[PDB]
Amino acid sequence: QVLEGLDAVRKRPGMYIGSTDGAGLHHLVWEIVDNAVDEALSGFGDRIDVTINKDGSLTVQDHGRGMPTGMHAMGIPTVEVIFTILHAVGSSVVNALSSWLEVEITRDGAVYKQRFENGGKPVTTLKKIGTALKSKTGTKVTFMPDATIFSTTDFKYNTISERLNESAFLLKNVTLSLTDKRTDEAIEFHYEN
Ligand SMILES: O=C(O)CCc1cccc(-c2cnc3[nH]ccc3c2)c1
Repeated sequence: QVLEGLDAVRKRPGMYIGSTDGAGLHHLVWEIVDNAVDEALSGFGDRIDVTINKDGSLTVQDHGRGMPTGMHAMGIPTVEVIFTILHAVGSSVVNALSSWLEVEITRDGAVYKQRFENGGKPVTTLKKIGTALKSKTGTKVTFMPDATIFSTTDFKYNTISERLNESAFLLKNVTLSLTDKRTDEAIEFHYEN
């Protein structure tokens, strides 16, 4: 396995997300949502909340275990390695094709955050920003797709709604929600079994 930096994704985005049109834009959403879904499939977290923010960014929040908060080699946070090294893998690809991205992790009574800008360059380390109840766990990822890469940066409520509905049906017993702050639209899906 040859590891690569995020420049490899930015120079050949179609290789990783298929295209740079609306289909490619939404593949970014699928990658972030699918990580939360995978956690829930393993029994960690029973709701996944997606928000299309007023500024055009998108947030996915889950209540899974929380991504690793520890260190890799050289005092580099494990989360930074996940978001900045291409193991060519979804997280790093989204970061590469975003003008900014924030990851917030809650676990063990602490809330941590790291911010990346301009195609995934870290502008902070993983820093403790606050506290929470010891029971509270989860990951929140917010990203702004890079307008210099995509021909459209407009997330489509109906497209995302449909995908989240399908994911809720396949998962069972997990609530998926979508809120659009541009229009105030909102919906929730949950299938009991
Ligand atoms: O605490 C441990 O030992 C396991 C940690 C642990 C191990 C593997 C995966 C996760 C994890 C969790 N939430 C996530 N949300 C999106 C991706 C993602 C990954 C957390």
